[PDB]
Amino acid sequence: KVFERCELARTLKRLGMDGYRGISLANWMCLAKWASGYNTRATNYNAGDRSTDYGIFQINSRYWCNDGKTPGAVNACHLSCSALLQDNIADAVACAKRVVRDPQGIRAWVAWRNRCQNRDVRQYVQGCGV
Repeated sequence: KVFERCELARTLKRLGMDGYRGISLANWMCLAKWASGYNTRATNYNAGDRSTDYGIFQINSRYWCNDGKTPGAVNACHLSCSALLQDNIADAVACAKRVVRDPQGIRAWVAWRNRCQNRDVRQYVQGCGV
């Protein structure tokens, strides 16, 4: 599923993402936009280390979810990577909250550092009623 911008913003708010570990909804929106284009089916294989990023938040198979084919997998979210390809993002959200409980927080995602950090991200939530 490819979410519409405001549809996703409201969904994330309902799921408790606004202000989670000090991270504003706009920051989460900026991440989803650049990581997957708000697409739950997005996958990207990293040939170099043989890991794959899954779903709307592009969560990596080495540290967070298990796909069974990634060497050195830890499966911190205790979830099958398959759960991150559903139209329902409840599982992706639960796992994204786990990622940010580590000290690095949202900096764990390069996409956020490259496209969102130190920029004005208010645009991502404007007019969504959140």
